[PDB]
Amino acid sequence: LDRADILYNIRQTSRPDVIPTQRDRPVAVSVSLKFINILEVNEITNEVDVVFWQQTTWSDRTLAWNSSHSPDQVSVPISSLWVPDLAAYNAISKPEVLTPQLAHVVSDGEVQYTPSIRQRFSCDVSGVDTESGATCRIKIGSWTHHSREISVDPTSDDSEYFSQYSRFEILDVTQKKNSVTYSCCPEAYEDVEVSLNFRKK
Amino acid sequence: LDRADILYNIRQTSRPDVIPTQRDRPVAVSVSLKFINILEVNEITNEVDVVFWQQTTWSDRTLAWNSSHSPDQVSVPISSLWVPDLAAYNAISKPEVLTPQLAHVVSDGEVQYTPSIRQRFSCDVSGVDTESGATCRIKIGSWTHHSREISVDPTTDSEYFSQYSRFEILDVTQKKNSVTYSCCPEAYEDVEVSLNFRKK
Amino acid sequence: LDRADILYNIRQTSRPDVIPTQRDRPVAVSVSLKFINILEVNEITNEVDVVFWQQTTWSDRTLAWNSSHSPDQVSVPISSLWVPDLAAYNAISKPEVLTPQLAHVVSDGEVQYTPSIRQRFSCDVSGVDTESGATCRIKIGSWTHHSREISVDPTDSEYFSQYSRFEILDVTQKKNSVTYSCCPEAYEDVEVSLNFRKKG
Amino acid sequence: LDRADILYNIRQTSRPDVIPTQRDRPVAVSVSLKFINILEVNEITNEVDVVFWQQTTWSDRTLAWNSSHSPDQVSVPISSLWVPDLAAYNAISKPEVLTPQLAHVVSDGEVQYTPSIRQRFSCDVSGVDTESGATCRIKIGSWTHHSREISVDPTSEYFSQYSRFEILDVTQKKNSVTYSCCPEAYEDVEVSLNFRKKG
Amino acid sequence: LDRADILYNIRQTSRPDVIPTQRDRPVAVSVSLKFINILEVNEITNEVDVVFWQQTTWSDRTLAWNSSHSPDQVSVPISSLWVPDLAAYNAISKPEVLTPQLAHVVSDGEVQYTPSIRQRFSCDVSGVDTESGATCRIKIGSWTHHSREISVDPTTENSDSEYFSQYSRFEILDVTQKKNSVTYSCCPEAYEDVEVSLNFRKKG
Ligand SMILES: CCOc1cncc(N2CCCNCC2)c1
Ligand SMILES: CCOc1cncc(N2CCCNCC2)c1
Ligand SMILES: CCOc1cncc(N2CCCNCC2)c1
Ligand SMILES: CCOc1cncc(N2CCCNCC2)c1
Ligand SMILES: CCOc1cncc(N2CCCNCC2)c1
Ligand SMILES: *[C@@H]1O[C@H](CO)[C@@H](O)[C@H](O)[C@H]1NC(C)=O
Repeated sequence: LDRADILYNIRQTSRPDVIPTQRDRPVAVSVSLKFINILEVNEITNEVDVVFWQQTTWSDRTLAWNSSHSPDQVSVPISSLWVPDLAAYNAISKPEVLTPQLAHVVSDGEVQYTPSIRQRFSCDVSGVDTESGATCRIKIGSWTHHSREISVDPTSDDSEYFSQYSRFEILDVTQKKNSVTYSCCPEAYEDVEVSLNFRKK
Repeated sequence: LDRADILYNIRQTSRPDVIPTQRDRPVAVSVSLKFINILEVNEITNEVDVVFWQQTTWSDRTLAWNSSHSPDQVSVPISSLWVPDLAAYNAISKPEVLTPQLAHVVSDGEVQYTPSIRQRFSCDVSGVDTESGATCRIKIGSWTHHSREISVDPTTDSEYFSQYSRFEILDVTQKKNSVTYSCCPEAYEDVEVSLNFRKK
Repeated sequence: LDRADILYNIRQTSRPDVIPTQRDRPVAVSVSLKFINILEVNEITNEVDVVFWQQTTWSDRTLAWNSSHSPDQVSVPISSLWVPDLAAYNAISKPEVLTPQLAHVVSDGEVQYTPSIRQRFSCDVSGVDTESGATCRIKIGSWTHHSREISVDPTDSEYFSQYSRFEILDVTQKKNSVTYSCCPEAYEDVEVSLNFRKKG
Repeated sequence: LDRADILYNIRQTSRPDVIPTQRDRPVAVSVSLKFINILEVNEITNEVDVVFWQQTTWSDRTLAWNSSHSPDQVSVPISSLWVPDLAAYNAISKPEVLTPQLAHVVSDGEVQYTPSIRQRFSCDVSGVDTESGATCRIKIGSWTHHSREISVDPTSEYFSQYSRFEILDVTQKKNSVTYSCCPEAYEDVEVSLNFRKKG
Repeated sequence: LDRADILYNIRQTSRPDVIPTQRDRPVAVSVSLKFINILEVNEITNEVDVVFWQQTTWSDRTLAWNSSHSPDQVSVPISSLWVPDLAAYNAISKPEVLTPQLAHVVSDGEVQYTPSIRQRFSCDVSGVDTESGATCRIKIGSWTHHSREISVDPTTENSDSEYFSQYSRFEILDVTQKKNSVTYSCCPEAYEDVEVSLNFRKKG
C-alpha cells in the first residue's frame, strides 16, 4: 500500500454521515483549546474575540489499514470523514476557520483535527483591567448526539502558543466536564467547559 | 438494521423536494423559539439583534423504519431531508446559522431541527430603558405553502438566556395567525412570538 | 399524478438554461415591488437601504401538466427552473436574499417567484426631511436579453413596516425601452418611483 | 437548430478549462470599463470605491454553429465557457459581481461578458477637491497567461447623476511588462480615470 | 498533444488529495512573499493589514508530459491539483484571495501558484512612526505535514519594494527571510516554517 492507495480506499468506503460507534459504546471525543490570541474585549457588553486551536481527537476503525510496509499516516480532507458535531453554546458568531481543512489519520484509525478558529463569545469580562483578571467560560459539546452516542472529555501550559504581542495575558486555563439534561429530551448531553483567566497588560 | 444501513436508505429515497403531505392534510409543523441573547438594541431606528434556538418539529413517514433490533434514532444532514420553508417576516438580515446543520430523526418518522440563529429584526423597541420594558414581536411562517399544505403551531423563558447579556427577559408569549395576502385566495399561517425585555 | 411524480418530471426535463420563448415571442415577465422597510438613508451621499418583495411572474409551458385528478400547484427550487436575469441598474450592492429560494408553479405553466430582498441603491435623496419628501427611482430590467426575447411590464404601504423611521407617500411605475451603445436592439426595463419622507 | 439544441451542444462540448487558441496565436481579448459610480473616496489613505461595467470580448470558434434557420445568439452561464483570467493589479478587495453571470454568444463564436462590478482600489486621490481633479489608474490584465497566449487591447455615458463626484476624462493605454519570475511578457490595459468632487 | 489533450489527462489522473512524495522524500516547497500594500496599522492593538503575492513552487511528476511537439505549459484550476496546506500562524483573519485561482504547470511537472492575498496579522507594530520603523514577522508553514513529508524553504534568488505601491501611507525599509524547524507538544516530528521579517514605517 502506498499513500495513493490508502486515500483512494478512504474516499470510496468512508461514510462521512455515519457515526463510528463500536458496539453501543459512545465515540470518545477529546477536546483541547490552545489559546493563540485575545483581540477585542468589551467590558460594557460582555463580549470577547478569541483565536484558538481546537484540537479534536477520536477513533474510527473504518479508516484503519495494515501499515506493515506502508505509510502509518495520511492527511485527509474533512469532507471525506465523519467528524463530531461540536458547537460553542455561548458563541455569538459562526466559527471562522483560518487553516486548511485537513485531518490527520493514523493507520490504527486515530483521527486528529486541529483547526485554528477566530470566534466571538458572550461571557463574564468584569475585572479585565484588574490584577486578578476576568474569567471567561466557553462551553463546547455535541449539538445533536447524546451521552451514549458521543462523550466529550478534556485532555499543559496555557500561554505555550499565546501571542506575546496581544494586549492581554493569560493567568490560568482550567477545564471541566458537564453532563446536562435539556427540556427537550430525557437523555443527557455532555460538554466541556473551559475557563480562561486573563487580564490587560 | 444498523445506523449505516438506515442513513444509506435515507440518502437514496428521501426526496428533499417533496412535501410529506398525508392524504391532503397539511404537514403540522411546530415552532418554538428559545432566546439565548440580546445583542444590539437601537431605540432610535427600532432594530434588535437576537440569538435564539429555532426548534422546529414535524412528521415525515417516508423516513420511518422498523427498529426491533435497531437504533431508534439517527442524525441526518438537512440537505438529505425535506425541510419546511419558514421565514421571519420582519427580519432585516438573513439568518446566520451558528450550529452544525443536522436534524434528529426518530424511527417513527419524527423530525426535529433546532439550529442556533443570530438575526437582526425590525420591531418596537420603545421603553427598553423602562421598568415595564419593550415588547418586540417576531412573525414566522411558511413562505410558499398555504394553510392546507403547511400549518404552523406554537408548542405546548430565560432558561437558556445568557446571564451576561445587558438585557433581561420579562416574558415570552406565543400566538397563531391566519392571514390572507393580496396575491392569493388561500390563507397563510404564521406564529407571532412576543418578547418582553428591558435593559438591566 | 401526485406531487412526487410532478417534481420528478420537472427535475428531469426542465432545462434551466433555456429561455421558454414561444414562436418567437418575448417571454412576458411582470415585475412588482412591495416595499417592506427603509433602513439607512444618507442625504449627503445619496444612498438608501431598502427591503422589498420582488414579485416576478412569467409563463413556461415546459412545466405544465394535466391537473385532472392531481395537484394544481407545487413549490420548486429555483435551481431547477429557468428564471429571468433581472438586475437593478442603480444598485450599489448585490441583492441579499432573505427568504427560501422557491418558486410557485401552477399546472398551466405559470411561475411566480417572490423573494424578499435587502439592497443598497444610488438615487435622489434630497428633501427626505421635508413635507413633500424625496423621490428615489429604481430601474429594473433584463441584463442580457433584448426586447424580442424578454419584455418587462408593471403589474403602497400595504406591507410597509410601521416601525420604520420613514413613511411612504406614493409609489408609481413606468416602462422604458432603451437602446445602449453596444447593440442595435432595445432593452426593456421598469422604473419604480418611490416617494417617501422622514416621520415627525 | 433551436435554442434548446444549441445550449445542449454547448453544455456537452464546451471545455471551460481550455483556452481557445488558434494555431498558437493569442486569444485577442478586448476590455472596456464603463464607469457607473464613485462611492467612497479617502484622500488620506489613497483608496477609492468604484462601480463599473467590465465589458470583455473575445472569440471562441468551439462555440460556433450554423445560424441558417436558427437563432444567431444565446445567453450562456459563464460556468459553461472558457473565460479570460483577468485581474485588477491594484485592487484591494475582491470583485463584487452585481449582475447575473451570463455571457452573450453569437453563432460565429463571438463572446461578450459584461458584469457590473463594485471594487475598492489603491490609487492617486490627491487633488480630488480641486478644479483639475485626481487621476486614478486601474491596471487590468491576464494573471497566468503571457503575451503569446492572451493579448489584451483597449476598445459619463452611464455615470450616475447622483454621485458626489463627476468624470472629467477617461483614457486607455496598453502595457507589456516583464516580471521577475518569467522571461515572457504579460500584457495589461491601464485605464486612467480623471474625476473630482462636485461644487 | 495539444492543450485540450493535456488538460484532459490532468483532470482524469491528477489526484488532488495525494501528496506527490518521491521515494520517501519531502516535497520541497518554495515560498516567497512579494509585498504590494500595507493598509491598516494599529500600534495600540498590534495589528496590520497586508496585501501580498504568495509565490509558491513545487514539483509534481504525476503532471508531466512529453513536450516534444507540444505546448510546454498550461494553466490549471487549483481544484484539479494537489496543493501544499500552508497557513500563516499569526494570521487573525482567513486569507482573502483577490485573483483567479489558477496554477502554472510546466511539462516537467513544475508547478507555480501565486495568488494575491489580503490578510490581517498580529505582530510587533511599535516604532512604526519612527525613523527606524517597526519589524513585523509572518510565520508560514505546513499545517498537517511534518518535515519528512513537506519542507519549506525561502527562495534562493534575491529581491521588496519591487511591486510595492507608491500610494501606500507606508514604505518598506527591508525584507528578510529565515527558516525554522519547530517541535510541537502534540507530536515527536518537526514541522518546518518560513519566517518573513518586514521592516517598514510611516512616510513623512
Ligand atoms: C430531539 C433532539 O434533537 C435536537 C436537535 N438539534 C439540537 C438539539 N439540542 C438539544 C440537545 C443538546 N444540544 C443543544 C440543541 C436537539
Ligand atoms: C401562490 C404562491 O406564490 C408565492 C410565491 N412566493 C412568495 C409568496 N408570498 C405570499 C405568501 C406569504 N409569503 C410571502 C410572499 C407567494
Ligand atoms: C452585446 C450584448 O451582450 C451583453 C452582454 N452583457 C451585458 C450587456 N448589457 C447591455 C444591455 C443592457 N444591460 C446591461 C449590460 C449586453
Ligand atoms: C510562471 C508564471 O506563473 C505565474 C503564476 N501565477 C501568477 C503569476 N504572475 C506573474 C505574471 C504576471 N501576472 C501577475 C501574476 C505568474
Ligand atoms: C498529530 C498531528 O496532527 C495534527 C493535525 N492537525 C493540526 C496539527 N497542528 C500541529 C502541528 C503544527 N501545525 C499546527 C497544527 C497537527
Ligand atoms: C517524444 O516525442 C518524439 C516523437 O514525436 C519521440 O521521438 C520521443 O521519444 C518522445 N519521448 C519520450 C516518450 O520520452
